Amino acid sequence: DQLDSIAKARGGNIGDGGGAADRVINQILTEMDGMSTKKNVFIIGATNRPDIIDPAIL
Amino acid sequence: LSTAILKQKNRPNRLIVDEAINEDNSVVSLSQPKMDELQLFRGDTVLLKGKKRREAVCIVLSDDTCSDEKIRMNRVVRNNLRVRLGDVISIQPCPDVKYGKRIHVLPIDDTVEGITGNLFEVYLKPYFLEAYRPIRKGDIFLVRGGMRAVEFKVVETDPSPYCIVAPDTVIHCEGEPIKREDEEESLNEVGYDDIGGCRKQLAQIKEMVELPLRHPALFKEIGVKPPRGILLYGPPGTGKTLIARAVANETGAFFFLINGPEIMSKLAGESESNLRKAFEEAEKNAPAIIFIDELDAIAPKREKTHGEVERRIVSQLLTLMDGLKQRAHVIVMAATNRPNSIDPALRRFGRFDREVDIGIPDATGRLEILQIHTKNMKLADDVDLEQVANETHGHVGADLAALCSEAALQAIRKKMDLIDLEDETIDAEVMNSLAVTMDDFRWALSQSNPSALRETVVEVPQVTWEDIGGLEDVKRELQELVQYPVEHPDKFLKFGMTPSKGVLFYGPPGCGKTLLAKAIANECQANFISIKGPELLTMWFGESEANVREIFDKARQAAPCVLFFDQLDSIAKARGGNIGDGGGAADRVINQILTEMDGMSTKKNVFIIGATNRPDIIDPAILRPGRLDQLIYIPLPDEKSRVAILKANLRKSPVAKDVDLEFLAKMTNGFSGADLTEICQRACKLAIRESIESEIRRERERQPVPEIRRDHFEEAMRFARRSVSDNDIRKYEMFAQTLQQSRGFGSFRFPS
Amino acid sequence: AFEEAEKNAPAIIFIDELDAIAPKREKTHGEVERRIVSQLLTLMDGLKQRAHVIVMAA
Ligand SMILES: Nc1ncnc2c1ncn2[C@@H]1O[C@H](COP(=O)(O)OP(=O)(O)OP(=O)(O)O)[C@@H](O)[C@H]1O
Ligand SMILES: Nc1ncnc2c1ncn2[C@@H]1O[C@H](COP(=O)(O)OP(=O)(O)O)[C@@H](O)[C@H]1O
Ligand SMILES: [Mg+2]
Repeated sequence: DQLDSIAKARGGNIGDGGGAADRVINQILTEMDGMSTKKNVFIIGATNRPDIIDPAIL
Repeated sequence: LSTAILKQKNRPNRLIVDEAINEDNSVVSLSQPKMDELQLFRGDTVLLKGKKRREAVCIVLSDDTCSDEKIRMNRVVRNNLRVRLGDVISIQPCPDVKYGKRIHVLPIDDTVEGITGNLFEVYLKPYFLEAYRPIRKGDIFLVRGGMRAVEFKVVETDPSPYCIVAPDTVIHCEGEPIKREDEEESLNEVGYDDIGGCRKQLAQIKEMVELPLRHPALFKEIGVKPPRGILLYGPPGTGKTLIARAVANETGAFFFLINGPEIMSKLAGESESNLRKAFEEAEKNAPAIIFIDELDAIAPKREKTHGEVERRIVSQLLTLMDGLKQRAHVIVMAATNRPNSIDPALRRFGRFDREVDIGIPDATGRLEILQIHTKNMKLADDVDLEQVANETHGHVGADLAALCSEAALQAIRKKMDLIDLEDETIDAEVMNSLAVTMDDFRWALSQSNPSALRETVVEVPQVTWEDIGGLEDVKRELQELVQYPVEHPDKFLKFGMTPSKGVLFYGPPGCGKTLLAKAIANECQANFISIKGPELLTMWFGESEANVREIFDKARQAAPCVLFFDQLDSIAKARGGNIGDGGGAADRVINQILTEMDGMSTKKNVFIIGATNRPDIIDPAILRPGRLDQLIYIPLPDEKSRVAILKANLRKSPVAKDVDLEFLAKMTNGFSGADLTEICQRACKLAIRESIESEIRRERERQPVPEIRRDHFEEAMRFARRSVSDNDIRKYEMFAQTLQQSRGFGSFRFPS
Repeated sequence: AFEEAEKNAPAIIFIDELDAIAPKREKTHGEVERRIVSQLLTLMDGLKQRAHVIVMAA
């Protein structure tokens, strides 16, 4: 719920919590599609403003 | 079917305790029809069972005035069975009771203080002479005689535990005198009745712990094993330890208590050694209940715990609960404030497999707690416990007990000044004069501090609806929105739709937006939490949003609670304002607020009120119905409202009849509530120098007037100015106009 | 001491330097002071309160 909070285009600000916000997105990217076998896990995201979401996630 | 254990049904043996007429300590009276139903004969001996596993033996007789559902017995048997008038007991025949060979009885110290005569001849011989009184080990009976009645405790019988005191039975009273405090502890033993407000939780715990022991053959036939783990979680002071003690006392099990911090040991291997010793002692004392206080401290998550000792403690606990060797007939209970801090392995089946939530007491629950705590105390006719329960919005059972104790102390303070204290003993008249009244309880309420929400403590401005002038429509809607869901839950259930819980106040400064909120805190019987706008924000990365979750979690726990946001524009914004707002932290706080107000969680009775000054910058998602659905515009007071504002401020201060409040309102076209109040302050402040001159004139003649005149008002109006400029006014007027234009369909009517 | 105080009712028990005999239980390197604190708790729960004796400490 409210996916736009953790999903961001990255590089939005020079300092955003020391880069932890951009680093969380990278961790999310590998979990959805990385070098591991896919399971029956369905990811549903409800966003209110989808224009700020990272293009890699979509 | 969840409350199947709480229910009871009529049975022939069940009999209501009734007052005695002529019954002594050894006989009971039963009506003839039920004696025929129970096939009991007059003069037969029967066994009576009471609460907390107390047994008594008495002779059954016939009484034509006794009800078919009632049994007559004196106060001695009632104390023996630990029951009061109206309680339920079971009666069964007690055959094969033989004549006693030797019985040992010991008197109570407080009944023999100053008694030096031979106890046997004075008390025991006349009491047992040719009476054939049936007695049981542990029985307490009172015998009249001598200068003072003396109570006795049956400590030994032959045969045991049932015997008849025959003429040839040897009766001796030598031995150590019994101590009053020890008997008082057993009398005041915590039972299921002492627990109040946890009917469903008590039901679940009963079915899990006590039901398996009572009917084990049922579990053997159904071919399953009862759960052996209990996890009680709730706010501190809620009564989890008291529930555990009551369970262990009423059920024939030994209560063993373990504290988390004291288990901790710096030495390697000592802590799990202590755990093993505790479990072995509990196994020795079976049936037993193991209770662990603060399981979260002793057993955190192993992956997140850097300390080796705590991890080894968790592993030892896991092995103790489950392993190759299965523990039998042992129940482990734990109490923790935060259940999620416990290791996930400890939440598995077979080890704390069931978790029971002990929530903050309800209004009726806290009323029941007050009734339980005040049963021993003396209560006047003036006092109403329901009023005390209503005024205790967020108090917990421990807080209620402290409140009662402090109020009794306040009664002592009331009576201390009467005594001159020079005497070693107080005169009996002052002793009888002392009593507890409602005023003591009110003083305790003023002094006491709730523990559910000691963190969110703030002074109460103490504003009343009479203080606020005008806004009659707004006053009614605010009162209805809080009172209807709580006072009439069934009305919404009948219509089948949930109530609205969102209000936003927007208007020019000084028009009473936060004044209305302060009046809500007093009149409503709901908790009130006030949040200053930027109070929740934090420098750290994820702690700004963690504060938002904590606020909404506390409000959910203390439901019904009113969550008031002052200057809501500070934390709520249109999102995407700038990239320098803490690296998107301001945007991220809004998203956390959105989920808390309306997400995938059950909606509790939490009402959110926001007082914003500039509403156009607020996020449109916040103003969506379901989060803040009612938008109320608080404008500059009109001529009718200004008269009410002037009258409201002036009711307390005496005024001259010559003053025309209506004329002031007409000239004061654009003044707000604060601007008028400034005129209120200046008028009283003016001529205060003349007030000293008046009293100085009194001193001068030895060696200005309660009502404020028309003249005082005229001077004050000279300094009066309008704080809210016309340019500011237009901004609020435009926003309210958009709402009317957005809806369309002016004067909507269904077609005929 | 407690028994003698109970005998000489009314009595006042004053324990000078209570923190000395019973420091913080967690901040201890020995079981001796821990058992001191535990026994003190047992006796404090053991007060009669019908013998009208109370304890104070500084
Ligand atoms: N309708 C009113 N009746 C009585 N007093 C009022 C009224 N409106 C305002 N006041 C007075 O205004 C003062 C403070 O007003 P208040 O703080 O409630 O204003 P507000 O509209 O919430 O403004 P802001 O958002 O700038 O804080 C108090 O002295 C209060 O008595
Ligand atoms: N449901 C309740 N009914 C009656 N008394 C209660 C209840 N809950 C708490 N109390 C009071 O709280 C006091 C002890 O609180 P305790 O149970 O030790 O808190 P915790 O649950 O945090 O251990 C007791 O004196 C008891 O009277
Ligand atoms: Mg305000």
